[PDB]
Amino acid sequence: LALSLTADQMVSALLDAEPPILYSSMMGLLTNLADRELVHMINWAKRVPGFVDLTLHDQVHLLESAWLEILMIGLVWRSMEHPGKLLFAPNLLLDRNQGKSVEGMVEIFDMLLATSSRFRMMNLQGEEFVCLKSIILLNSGVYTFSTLKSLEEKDHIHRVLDKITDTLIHLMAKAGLTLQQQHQRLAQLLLILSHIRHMSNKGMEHLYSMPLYDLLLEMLD
Amino acid sequence: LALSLTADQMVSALLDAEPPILYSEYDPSMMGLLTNLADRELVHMINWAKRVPGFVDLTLHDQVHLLESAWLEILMIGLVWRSMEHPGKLLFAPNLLLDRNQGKSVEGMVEIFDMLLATSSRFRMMNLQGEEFVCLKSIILLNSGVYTFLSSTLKSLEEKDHIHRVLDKITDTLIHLMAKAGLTLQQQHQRLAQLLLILSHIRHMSNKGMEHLYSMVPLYDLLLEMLDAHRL
Ligand SMILES: O=C(c1ccc(OCCN2CCCC2)cc1)c1c(-c2ccc(O)cc2)sc2cc(O)ccc12
Ligand SMILES: O=C(c1ccc(OCCN2CCCC2)cc1)c1c(-c2ccc(O)cc2)sc2cc(O)ccc12
Repeated sequence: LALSLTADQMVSALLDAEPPILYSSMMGLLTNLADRELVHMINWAKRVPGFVDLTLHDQVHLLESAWLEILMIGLVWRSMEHPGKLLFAPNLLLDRNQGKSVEGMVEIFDMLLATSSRFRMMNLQGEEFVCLKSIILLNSGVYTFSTLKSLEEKDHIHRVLDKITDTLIHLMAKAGLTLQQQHQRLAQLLLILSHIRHMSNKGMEHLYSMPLYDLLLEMLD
Repeated sequence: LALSLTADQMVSALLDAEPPILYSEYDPSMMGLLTNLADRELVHMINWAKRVPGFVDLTLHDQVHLLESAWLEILMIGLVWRSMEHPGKLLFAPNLLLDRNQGKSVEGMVEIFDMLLATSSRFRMMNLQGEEFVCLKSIILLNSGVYTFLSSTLKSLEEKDHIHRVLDKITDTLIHLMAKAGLTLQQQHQRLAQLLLILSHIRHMSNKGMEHLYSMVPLYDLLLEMLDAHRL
């Protein structure tokens, strides 16, 4: 059970669950990439402690709400060592000028780059990244689930979320930050999740300007 | 100087800065009432923003960018605060208390109405304190538009560093309140996380709100006009 994992077991479990880096006119290639990444995201999600404990429909609701944020935080994480570029795939590395080549995408491209720089600046660690990605999955769809079962599901989510918060703090203490630094960095990282939400919402409007439930359900069952 | 404030003075300053609760303005359509209401609160939001420690130290341009990004999240978080004691209802104004049946009559509104309601539920179940609320509303102002700053110039980096120091101060202030309420360190870090994850929902509701309102002078120029006082 997720609730009885230590901090180290949480980290280890999330690190093990990491999906592969996939390989790649542009929207064709990006779409093809993302669609293939989704199949592995579902697999990753089944390994996030606590996630399989939820009902199938709740599982679907969470992925339905979080999938683009998850693709974007992975994007932003793999683009950290490539200032001014987004590493969509090891063979698809794109600059803002290439992003301009698509109607509607420069502004989000620009948001994506800036997030990547911010991760670089904070020197985001891999262990921290996997916690953040897990928080997105469990948090993004949660408030948009009055029934008896919903009470139970929400309670479980907020206990797993609390476990992940403990894990982030443990990581920051091991690294030798002061208590004050720990809370400050925790806060810094969580506020970044709000930008990621923002990019995802703008991403979706952009994608829709050119049903997923059934598809996740098939993949999840 | 905002960076020299203690947690208690930070809190006192934020409580003092609180805007008033405005009334809806009508003889006793719904979107007209809501719009007139929101437009009048905007004026007061600018006064509040100037009173948030650290905000006026920024350039006019950055002040306007932060508010252009965050105004609707600020209207929504206030609405959610004032609706906490009215389960199933949104208290837009003491004279405009709406249930979801009434939000359904405005086309496209119900989904966001429900999200606003669930946020209010969450605040109530968490026992959100007034002091936590004002700190969260400040975080929204300073954080929402922070990663959409155009410039990478020296001035810009100074500005962003100042903003991040002020956000850090608010984090210390939140943690201090939780320590004063007797939470263990673990409970403190847990509740801070729960609070900040709610902001990501507030962001989401604002985005969906903006899409809805766009389906119903440029805002940048309006805020500019308001924050740009003369001293006559
Ligand atoms: O360009 C994309 C993308 C393209 C198609 C797409 O979905 C097509 C529908 N599919 C059917 C059901 C499931 C999805 C998703 C993302 C990407 C991004 C994007 C960046 C900027 C923006 O304006 C919008 C989208 S970020 C990103 C990251 C990755 O790792 C891969 C891909 C992209
Ligand atoms: O209904 C509203 C609202 C109406 C107009 C509006 O702006 C009209 C344009 N003006 C030009 C210049 C700037 C704005 C903003 C909010 C509200 C909300 C809303 C809730 C659900 C939703 O689907 C969308 C909007 S939440 C909220 C909270 C408050 O205190 C007051 C008002 C509302």
